[PDB]
Order: sequence, then structure tokens, then C-alpha cells
Amino acid sequence: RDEAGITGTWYNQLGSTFIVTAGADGALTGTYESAVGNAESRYVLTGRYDSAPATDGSGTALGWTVAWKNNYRNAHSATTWSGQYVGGAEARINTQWLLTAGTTEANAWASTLVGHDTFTKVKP
Amino acid sequence: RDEAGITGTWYNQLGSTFIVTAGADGALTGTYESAVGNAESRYVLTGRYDSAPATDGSGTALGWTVAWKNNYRNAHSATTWSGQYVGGAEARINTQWLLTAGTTEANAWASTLVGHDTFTKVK
Amino acid sequence: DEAGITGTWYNQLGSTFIVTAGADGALTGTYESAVGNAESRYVLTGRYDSAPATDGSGTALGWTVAWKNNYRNAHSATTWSGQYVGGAEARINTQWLLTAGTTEANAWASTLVGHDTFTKVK
Amino acid sequence: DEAGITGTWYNQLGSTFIVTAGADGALTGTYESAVGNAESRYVLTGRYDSAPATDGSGTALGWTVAWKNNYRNAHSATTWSGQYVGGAEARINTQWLLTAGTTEANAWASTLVGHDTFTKVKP
Repeated sequence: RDEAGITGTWYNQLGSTFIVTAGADGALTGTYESAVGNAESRYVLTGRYDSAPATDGSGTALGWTVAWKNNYRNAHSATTWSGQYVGGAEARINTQWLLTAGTTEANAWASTLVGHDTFTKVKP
Repeated sequence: RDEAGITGTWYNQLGSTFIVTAGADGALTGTYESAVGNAESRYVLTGRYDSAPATDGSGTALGWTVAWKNNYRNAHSATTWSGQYVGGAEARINTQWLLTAGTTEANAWASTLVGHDTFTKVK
Repeated sequence: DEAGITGTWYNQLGSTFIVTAGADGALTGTYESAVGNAESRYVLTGRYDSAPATDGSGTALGWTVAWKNNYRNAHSATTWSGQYVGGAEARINTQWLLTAGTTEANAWASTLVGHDTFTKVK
Repeated sequence: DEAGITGTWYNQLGSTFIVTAGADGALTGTYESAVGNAESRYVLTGRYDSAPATDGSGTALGWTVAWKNNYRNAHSATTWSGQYVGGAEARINTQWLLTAGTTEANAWASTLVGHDTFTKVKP
């Protein structure tokens, strides 16, 4: 388990804030606050992680989702982050993400942005 | 919202089976069974959807995650699907996905597959 | 194969992909997009595996269009990465990335991803 | 940006990208990968926006390598899509898709996705 390691507050290269708890049976629960886009304050996130990773120095696979609706705004969109947690002095979660917006069928070719976020326990 | 429309069993183009409950608060919970890769039986999934979508006939944005560990197997990996639900007679969830495996730092450039899954109510 | 790839292809959106595959592994031709900030034909260039596996695998390829021609400039570029699969029902199965020139501030939102399947008839 | 893009670039893995930007929007050159099933230099071709915006935006570009040369054939191709940012920190920021030739049964796992940043300084 990297339950110890994952749980807590993380920061990406944009200044976004990711607060998460890793449960014992593979759950990720928390809130996400984005520094960019059509977003204000905290959004619910849920995800999953590998609770029994390989002990061979490999990272721990995880992922989570945010739907960009809360008590402030609704951006009619959702982001999934897919990546791995890497332990050590400078712990890191390296991710790629997909951000899909609800579109009409004629616009659906342009529904989905892709990008990458690196999270550290210390802000930039 | 699409709570009723989304809740149920979905099948993708590979024969994979998505069983999902959409909650009133925007939650998705259920099980995923992959017909492909290093997987057997059901895996837990959790995700979110837009519980108050646009009414201009847009899709409903959603996403979910599966970590590929259950009682039977552990593939040391996780998939996320990001996409949108389109309701109607031929209801569809159109998704793109990222599958990341735990890797060493030297192999991290090769950690993440990308693909697309289209889910339908009937196989 | 050279001649199997060479020719006119159509995707699920009604776009038109006209390509010649060189013996040197080159792809050259033109792309006409049915959607987005585009009109008329655009130059494309790419590469393909000119000596693929013989075990029934497809043939890897990729190409780029920058969305500038004599009519329009959308300050963006698409790359398609995929594989050609021969046979009665010949297909090129691709995923693509479309990056627009952005400011540094908006760079997180620079790139769309999608998937196009090309066939020999519409 | 033709003079600015033209040159020898290195990514964070130490791969070498030698490119020439043409007047007519062409990119031509060689790529040498520090990782995967690769040896020596491979032909690349691509395109860039030869008349970009004047508003501080980057220059959109992309290129393709097929991983066949005289030394090796990985039966795969990578495309990089990104933008050139001029000036102080001269940078090409890209995302990439690496597709292998696969059987139809394995086509779900045909494509890797990643990100590479290029600078003229070898790290």
C-alpha cells in the first residue's frame, strides 16, 4: 500500500490543488480545485488506485475523475487523470488527462482535450 | 438529468461489460468486466457525471476509473474513460480512455495506452 | 502495401484523404476536412512502415496537416497516428492530436484528441 | 520562425531531433530515439504554420517518424503534435501517439500516448 504516500494535498504545475484520501480497498476520495478554465472552488473527485503495487520500484497506477459541476458553476465537462504515483524524497504523481465536454453530435469530433499534469507535495 | 438513462448495463465494441449506477449527486459506481487484456471477472469502478447538463441537445459529460485489481488478478494498472452520454432510442456512451501501468522511471515514457470505446445498451 | 495505401480515403465525418505512398516509406498528398476551421485541400506529409510484419498485423503509419492553405489559416496542426489493415474491407484506423498555437497561459488547453477511421468508399 | 525551428533539438529523454523548416511549411529531418526499439537515425517529415498569429501564441506543428531504417524495424510510427515557442526559453512542447502494427485482436492496445518537450540544450 502507498495509502500513506498518496493521501494528502498535492499541487500541479498550474497551481491546481488536489486533496485526496486513499482508502484501504483501492478508493480515492476528495476534492479538486483548478487554477485554470471554467472552474471555481472545490469539486468532488473519485477514483481508484492499485492497493497492492509491485515492490520492484515500479510506480502505483491510479486514476480519478472530476465532473466540473459544483455549487458555483457547471462547465458541462469532466476530466479524468490517469497516471502513477512515484515515492521517494520528492514524491510525484505523473498523469495524463482527458477533458470531455458535452457537445452536439456535429461538434463531438472536438469534444475532448488531452494534456499532462505533474503533481508534487510542494507547490510551484 | 440522465440518472435513469445512464444507470444500467453497457457493452463496448470489444464485448466488455460496464454496470453502473448514476447517483442524484453526480456519482457513478458499479463494476467493469474487460473482455481483453490482463483481467478476469468484475472490477470496482467509480466516477462522476454532469447531473445538470445543457438542454440544447448536448451530451452529458462523464468519466470513470478502474484499477485492475480484484480478488482474482492484479495487472498493476488503471484505466480512465472520459466521454459523454447521448440518450434516446440508440443510447450511446462515447469515450476515450487512458490505461497507465505502474512502470519504472526508465520505462515511464511507455506507461500509457490510449484508445476509444463506444458503449451501447445491447451487444 | 504501397498500392493498397495509395489512393483516395474517406473518414466517418466525410473528410477526404488523398495519399501517395512512396517506396521510400513516404506519404504525400492532400487532406480535405468536412469539419472545423478549414476549406479546400491542405498539404499533408507522413511516413509508413514499408516492410511490415507478415503475421496478419497492420501497417503502422502517421501524417501531419498544418491547417494553412491559400484560403485559410487556423493556426493549428493535426497528426494522425494509426495502422492500415488490408482486405476486402480495407481500413486505416487512426487516433489524432490537433494542437493550436496558444499563449503560454492557455497552453493546457492547446490539444484535442480524437479518432478517425478511413475507408475506400464513403 | 523558419530559422528558429530549424536546428538540433533534444527532448527530456535525450532523443535528438534534427529538423529543417522550409519556406512552404515543410519539416524534414532525422530523429534518433534514446528509448524503445530504435537504433540510429530515422527519416521524419512534417508540417508547421509558416504564417502564425502575432498575438504571443505559439506556432503549431507536427511530424511523423516510422520506426524503420537500415538497422531496425519496430513496425510502428510516432506522431508528435505541438507548438514552437520562440525567444528566451526556445521550446517545442508536444504530445505524441505511437502506434504499432497489431492484429485486430490486439488493436485495442496498439497506441501509446506521451509528451515530449524539446530544447536546443542537451540535458
